[PDB]
Amino acid sequence: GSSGSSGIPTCKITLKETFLTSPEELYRVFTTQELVQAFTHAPATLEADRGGKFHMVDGNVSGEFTDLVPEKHIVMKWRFKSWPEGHFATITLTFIDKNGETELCMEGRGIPAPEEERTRQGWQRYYFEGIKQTFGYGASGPSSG
Repeated sequence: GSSGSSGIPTCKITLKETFLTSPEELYRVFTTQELVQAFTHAPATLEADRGGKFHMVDGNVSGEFTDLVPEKHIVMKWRFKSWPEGHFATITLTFIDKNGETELCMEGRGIPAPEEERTRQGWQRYYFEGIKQTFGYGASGPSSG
């Protein structure tokens, strides 16, 4: 290329979707291996614990729990099985109460630009798209999100 820059480029994946379930509920689907292997239908290994390891997509997506707040928010790493060495993304999820639904505010920063698109493309497809249908925490009709 024309521009010269050292290191690897990255991007941010800010996804804000709502769920037709209470925080405490979704608070498990993300902190419960089993629940994960349900919406992922693939060999997933989740360990609810500060520093634990969460694997999904048949061992294609792994990470590590950095912070865990009571039905409040969750901060962990996110990456693919084809990502560079020691290269993860800091993802900080948040569960909000809307009196029936839960607004999951995902904030990922550090996703490889080269895999940026791919990431987001195959991020919710399993994260939400999977649960929304699996557990039935999805809505219908067009919204002004």
